[PDB]
Amino acid sequence: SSVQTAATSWGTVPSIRVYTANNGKITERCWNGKGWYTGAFNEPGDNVSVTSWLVGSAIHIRVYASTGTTTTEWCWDGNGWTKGAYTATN
Amino acid sequence: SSVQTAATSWGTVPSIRVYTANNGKITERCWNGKGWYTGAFNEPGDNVSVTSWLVGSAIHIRVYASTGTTTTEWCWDGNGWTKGAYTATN
Amino acid sequence: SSVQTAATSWGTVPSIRVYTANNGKITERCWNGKGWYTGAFNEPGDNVSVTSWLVGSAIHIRVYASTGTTTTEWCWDGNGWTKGAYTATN
Ligand SMILES: OC[C@@]1(O)OC[C@@H](O)[C@@H](O)[C@@H]1O
Ligand SMILES: OC[C@@]1(O)OC[C@@H](O)[C@@H](O)[C@@H]1O
Ligand SMILES: OC[C@@]1(O)OC[C@@H](O)[C@@H](O)[C@@H]1O
Ligand SMILES: OC[C@@]1(O)OC[C@@H](O)[C@@H](O)[C@@H]1O
Ligand SMILES: OC[C@@]1(O)OC[C@@H](O)[C@@H](O)[C@@H]1O
Ligand SMILES: OC[C@@]1(O)OC[C@@H](O)[C@@H](O)[C@@H]1O
Repeated sequence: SSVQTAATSWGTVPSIRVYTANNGKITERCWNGKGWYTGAFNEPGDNVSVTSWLVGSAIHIRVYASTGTTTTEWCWDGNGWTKGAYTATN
Repeated sequence: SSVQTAATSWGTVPSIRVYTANNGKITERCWNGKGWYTGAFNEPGDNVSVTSWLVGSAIHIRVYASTGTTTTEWCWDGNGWTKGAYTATN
Repeated sequence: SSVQTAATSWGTVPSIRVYTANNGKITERCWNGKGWYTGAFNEPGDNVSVTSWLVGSAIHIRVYASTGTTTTEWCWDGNGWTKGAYTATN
């Protein structure tokens, strides 16, 4: 009966990304040090998790969006979201 | 029908914080290397997520507490919890 | 009505671990840079969260598995999963 969130952060400013699953859709709010704003992530899902890592100064984000028993991985690597290779079996 | 948790950690000892949403309330358990104990975080919420980052040796924690469609951000920056600026729109 | 996931990552390749709670059981999918595969974690739980940290190059993972109001901590420290000391009270 409530939305479900997932959060990641990087750097020292820092950058924060908060993903919210709400009525089957996942959206993204962003902080880069001076105000929250809406990010470019908008994908179907009833459940979300997230992890991220740096390579040097370059951020890489992985968002795991689940509907039913199907989890779709979404990838940010500095220049657009792409579908990742994650599968739950095989 | 089960509680919902979120976890973060920092350092090498390490420090761990585990947040549990239970019957609309979020509480905090803490590990600083030698035993679990109850933390000072106690706020309403049906869902919780968390992220944290270091600036030097200084930890900063952000806990996202959601009830219905409203997410409240709680901030630890070394000396007490404060409400953060996060909003889901505007 | 959907599975619930939790994700962690470490290093630069990176390593990713994704935990899925599905019908009361938590399983693990792994990425070490070249293909997803099934990990050795398989434990009861309706809800999962995870955190991890490095000591030097050595990864340490903590998975928090909850059923009802009982959260069990599972520990990876390079050579097998063990039950952790976490308790929600006392
Ligand atoms: O500056 C915001 C942004 O570009 O940051 C990286 C990702 O979080 C994107 O979805 C997002 O739109
Ligand atoms: O470059 C994207 C990718 O290779 O990154 C590592 C993992 O997240 C993979 O599933 C994903 O396809
Ligand atoms: O030592 C425990 C503590 O001070 O650590 C930082 C935050 O997790 C606080 O809520 C918590 O009470
Ligand atoms: O100092 C607190 C604060 O500015 O930290 C960064 C973000 O978490 C903000 O929403 C929050 O208000
Ligand atoms: O290489 C996979 C593996 O050994 O990595 C560390 C842990 O995630 C284990 O459960 C997992 O089987
Ligand atoms: O070595 C395992 C252990 O001591 O690691 C730190 C915490 O996760 C504890 O609950 C856990 O028992």
